[PDB]
Amino acid sequence: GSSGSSGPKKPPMNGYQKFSQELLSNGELNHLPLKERMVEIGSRWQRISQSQKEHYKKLAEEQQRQYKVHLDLWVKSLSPQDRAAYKEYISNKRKSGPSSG
Repeated sequence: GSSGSSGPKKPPMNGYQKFSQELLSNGELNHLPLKERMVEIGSRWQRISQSQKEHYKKLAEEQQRQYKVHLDLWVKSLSPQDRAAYKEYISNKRKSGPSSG
């Protein structure tokens, strides 16, 4: 059991991971061990049609899109002490872009 973990959730990449996560969150193959689950999944994924994969693939794009802002939304919540830290890593990483006018 469990309740809540973090704002954004590690989204998929291609799309196959999307459908899987579903079978992992659904519990359709909760009768077998993870091992089987996975393999079992890969199979089920090999059953669906292009559409499905395509759909899940499209979603992945949206999921990864939302997770982007979500990260910020989670920041907007980050206290003045936490955010002060999180940012510490932000500035460090990437390279803010200046402006002229």
